[PDB]
Amino acid sequence: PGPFLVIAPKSTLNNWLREINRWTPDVNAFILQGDKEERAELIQKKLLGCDFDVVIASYEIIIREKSPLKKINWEYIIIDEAHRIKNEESMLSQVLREFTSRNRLLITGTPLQNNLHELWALLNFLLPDIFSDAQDFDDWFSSESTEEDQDKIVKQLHTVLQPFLLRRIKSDVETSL
DNA sequence: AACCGCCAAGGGGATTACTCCCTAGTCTCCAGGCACGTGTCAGATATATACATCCTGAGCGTAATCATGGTCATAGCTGTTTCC
Repeated sequence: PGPFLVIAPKSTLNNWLREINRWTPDVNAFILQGDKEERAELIQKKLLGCDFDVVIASYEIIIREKSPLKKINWEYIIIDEAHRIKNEESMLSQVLREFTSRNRLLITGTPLQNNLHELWALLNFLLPDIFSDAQDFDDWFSSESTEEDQDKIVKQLHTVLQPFLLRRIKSDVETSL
């Protein structure tokens, strides 16, 4: 049981704290909310005191709290609704390539929205030392064969990501019928 | 209610190529506009009167002030009454 970092949109920080209490009450988590002073007593007392397991913050708070969070090495950076990361220049991306966690569990509700460029934008922060490349990934696959429309080289895209990534749909396993 | 991040997409600023026709240089030409004489008029000049206007009281009005009277308040005196 160690240091954990999870991120939720402002509207959703209640739910994750609510569900963690309902299901596994043994984990120390905070909703890191409040004012500049009201975030401080969280910083020095509990966050600096290493008196927690997970920390629930918002999109901007981590940017507001980048410096007091670097000094704590993490286990995962749990990223719900990972849509702000679609842009590499979205400032949240440059604040997350700076933290040092052993694993980096990105989470989403919907997959990539528009482009292959976007796909490895999610993918490049997953295993950065492996790719370390931006346009190399792109012209390697050449955008679903945008010129020849072979639509068979897409199988190579699928074959790497199938044992590297997991999709399930509601229609298959209803759970709601 | 500013700040700051964020988000996508037209929008027009940039760049490249080209074409061309208008302005430049020359050159031929001439009358317009600038120097060059000249008279006449409208500003300058020189008084005289009409008039405005300021100045300082001629006087007049107005208020401020002192005078003056009346009136009321209070004090003093005495007459009345009651009590020993």
